[PDB]
Amino acid sequence: SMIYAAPGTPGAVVTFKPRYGNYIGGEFVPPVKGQYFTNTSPVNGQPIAEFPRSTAEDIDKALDAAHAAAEAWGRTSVQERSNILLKIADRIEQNLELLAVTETWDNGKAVRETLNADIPLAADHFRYFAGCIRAQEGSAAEINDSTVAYHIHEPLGVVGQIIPWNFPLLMAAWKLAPALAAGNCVVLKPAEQTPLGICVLLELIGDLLPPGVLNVVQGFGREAGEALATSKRIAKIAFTGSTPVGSHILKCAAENIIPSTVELGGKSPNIYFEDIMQAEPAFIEKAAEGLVLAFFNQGEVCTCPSRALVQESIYPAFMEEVLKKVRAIKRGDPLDTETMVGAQASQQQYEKILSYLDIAQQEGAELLAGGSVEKLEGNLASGYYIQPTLLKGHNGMRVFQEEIFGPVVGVTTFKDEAEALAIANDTEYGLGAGLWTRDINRAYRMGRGIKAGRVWTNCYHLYPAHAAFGGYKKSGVGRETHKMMLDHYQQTKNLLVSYDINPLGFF
Amino acid sequence: SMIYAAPGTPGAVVTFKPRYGNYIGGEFVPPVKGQYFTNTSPVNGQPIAEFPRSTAEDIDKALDAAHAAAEAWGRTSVQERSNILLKIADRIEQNLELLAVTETWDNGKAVRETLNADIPLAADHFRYFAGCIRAQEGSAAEINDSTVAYHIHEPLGVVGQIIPWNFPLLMAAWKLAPALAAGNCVVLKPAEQTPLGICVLLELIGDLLPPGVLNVVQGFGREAGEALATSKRIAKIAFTGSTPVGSHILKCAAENIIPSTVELGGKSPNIYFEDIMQAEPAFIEKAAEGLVLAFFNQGEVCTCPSRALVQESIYPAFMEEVLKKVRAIKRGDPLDTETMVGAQASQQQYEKILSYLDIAQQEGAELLAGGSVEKLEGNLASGYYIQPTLLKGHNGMRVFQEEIFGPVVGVTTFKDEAEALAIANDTEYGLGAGLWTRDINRAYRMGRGIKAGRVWTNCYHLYPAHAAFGGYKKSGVGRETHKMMLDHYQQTKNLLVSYDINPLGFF
Repeated sequence: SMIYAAPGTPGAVVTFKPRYGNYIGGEFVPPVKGQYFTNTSPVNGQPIAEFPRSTAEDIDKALDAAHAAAEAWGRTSVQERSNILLKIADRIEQNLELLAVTETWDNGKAVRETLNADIPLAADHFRYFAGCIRAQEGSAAEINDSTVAYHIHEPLGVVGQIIPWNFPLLMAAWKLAPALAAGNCVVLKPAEQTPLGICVLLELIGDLLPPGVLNVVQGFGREAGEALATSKRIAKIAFTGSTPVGSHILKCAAENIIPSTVELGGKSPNIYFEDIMQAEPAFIEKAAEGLVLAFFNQGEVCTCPSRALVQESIYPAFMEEVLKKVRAIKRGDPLDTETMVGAQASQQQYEKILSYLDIAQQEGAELLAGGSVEKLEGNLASGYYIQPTLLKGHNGMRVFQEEIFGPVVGVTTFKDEAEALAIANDTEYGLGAGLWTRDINRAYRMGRGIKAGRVWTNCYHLYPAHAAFGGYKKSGVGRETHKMMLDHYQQTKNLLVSYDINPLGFF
Repeated sequence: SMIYAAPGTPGAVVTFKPRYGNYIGGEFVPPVKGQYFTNTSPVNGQPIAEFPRSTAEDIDKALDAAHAAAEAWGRTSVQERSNILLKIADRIEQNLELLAVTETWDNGKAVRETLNADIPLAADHFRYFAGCIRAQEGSAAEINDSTVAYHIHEPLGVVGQIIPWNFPLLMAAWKLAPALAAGNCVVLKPAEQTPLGICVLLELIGDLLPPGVLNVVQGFGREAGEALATSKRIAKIAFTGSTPVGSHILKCAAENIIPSTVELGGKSPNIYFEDIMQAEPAFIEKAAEGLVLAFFNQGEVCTCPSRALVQESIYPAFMEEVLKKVRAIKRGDPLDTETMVGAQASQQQYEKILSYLDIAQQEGAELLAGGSVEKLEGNLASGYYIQPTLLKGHNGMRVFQEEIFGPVVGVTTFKDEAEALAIANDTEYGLGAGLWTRDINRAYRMGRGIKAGRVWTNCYHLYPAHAAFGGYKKSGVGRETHKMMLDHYQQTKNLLVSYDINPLGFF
């Protein structure tokens, strides 16, 4: 351990400003209408700072800033843009404790996740895409002796990006790094629940970017987010969040015939076949861990393994390993590295999950662990903490069908491979899934039989760069965290060149 | 010279059936409601045959067939699917004369276009995509010693495709070849203006595919096309046609969160710099051809170069070579190989273009050639023929801005390169462009300066496989005629496999 002092107290690593503006054209400026909202820490509900309640007039200032710099930025050489993303990565590493403490206070999640996952993965994402842009190549092929097709990657120009609250800085990196590597200017709209981290990041890296290349407008999704999603001045929209707003985003994109990438929600089935109980005892632990991992980021993960599928024959013996670890979760101060499960992100998310616990009970869901509030002492009492919940039921329940987006896992049993496949795909989502078995053939079949974008095999919650992350079905369109991302933030210009100086006989 | 006899006459290569059904589950079937519309030849206005006026009940029957065959088809090995497409291509070559005459009779375009471009290019698309599926590879990268990322291309399953009338069979190949190569079953809705070609193609090639793999539903866009475009049972929609309907496809696709690709319309600028007048006499002539090439397929091409941009200094001398060819256009029987410009596709198309000529005169657009009907003798009088029109005006006119989709070219002058590029990009479209210059550096600048998906340089109207074809701006989303499409007809399955046992210390 290490127990970081609360921000702005003696020994604190960071003290936040009382008021933050938007970042437009290389500067922090007030909103046009001078309107502000108050943000609060979910760790304890105490005030943090105010941030602009920006209106459509602020989007257009950033769009003016982005467009002015678009021509020069898209022209900056591959080497130079890459080096800039390398400089951003270093800046992220150098301030690991400051960034993680800011994220944890803003988001509420345990600090040990921000130190070991969010911030290091964020730095690497800039490292990864700076690297991939040096290797990217267009194509040149001979159609014949006198006809050559050339394909040249070109940036789209100005792109709108809206990121959610459950990984504010890491979701920013998921989108800023490839779009910037591709030579685009960005208008970025952070979640009104978690605006603080991006501001602190911009204070650290702003000088590394040309003016107007990265503009960040704070505000609300139905104000700033709406003005951004319908902007006729963006060449592409990108959105991560809840399915109803995504469906709308794709409609906003449809009206203007612009590319769109949307990553939405999921109901991830975590599948444990019977042979795992016959593996080494250490493997058994990793699998039981892989189920408790559903409480990672307090279950506020779009690929949260919120559906546990365990084969009947091993269910009695396996859950006994799972429950040993569920009871071992240390709760408490999120700035305490020992705390394994932090606060829910907001009061709205906290209340939404509590309504879902009650809904589980009316459908006969048997409570196996948790199921209510966790009343932590001290300043924590005003925070938003819920107990890790393990529920046993059947896939046809509402709690097995709808994304809760909290530390709640449904458990059910299955008989054979075919039914395991049937329960896994009997969802409208298809973002993630877990699969635990040692039969090489079973691992492959289920791996391809499941209709999910990612199948973690004998692990869970690994989000490395260089692995495509995206949804089937209603889970979304497009892939992230992989070099294929670059094709989403660029268009292919085909130069079809004839070197013959005579006509083709049509005249 | 050679004059193919009209279908059903002595010596004709083809005699059409009086009534055709849909093709579903390996059979030709009537519509459920037994309702038919009459198809007529645009060469002469005379009836051809009756075709199903299919309703949503016909859309859903074919979707029932596609899903039944979806699992077995998607599992067929790369080798087997490839070989099947090679046999389809051969079947098209073996019947080159028969199908091309069908195209000409159904669509109206000159036979020499169906013989020398459309039909061979369709055959090559199947040869091309059979080839690209043999080369396709997923990815395999080690994230570390015990973490390996796999990406596996997987077919989307059942896909809807809707094609227009201006290249009935060739647009069929543009969509059928990659989707079938990718392992999808297809429900295809052809333009009710040109239903005949698909049927004749299916009578020749249907047997090569398992029942329910290729299903074609004939009907009207707002009836059958609507039922298909809004189907909950397709994993992707694919559509080529008019821009307002494209946005709607993108709306309906948004409703169900499915990937979408749309080719839309264009107003393609053909730019002629002054140095061409200093090249060899053969180059000059090829350039004059490239402007007259706008009358290819009667100007009924989404990338038709209907906007000619000529540098002021050479305008008088260049246009006289261009005018030399415009006057030399042979007209007559579309089945006459010597006939260079055929009939418009429909009566609505014939009158829609005439409405734009009326508008052109009232806007001060100066007539340099054509401008009225093409009054052909014999039975051709009941056909739909319009004169090749060269108009002089300025880019701000309506005829220079809006898609006419006919044998109409606007001609304008410019002073310098900067003005040439500015006029080139003063359009809402971005499908195609032409560029004529011998300065290697000027060719590159404008080549990347134009905001169109394709810039033909010192050529025009080459549509080879292995060259990306797709739109900027309101011209569309996605690319065609290139192997990069396969990712539009497949989904990436990421298997993230850990080979380390024991737990990772979390939870």
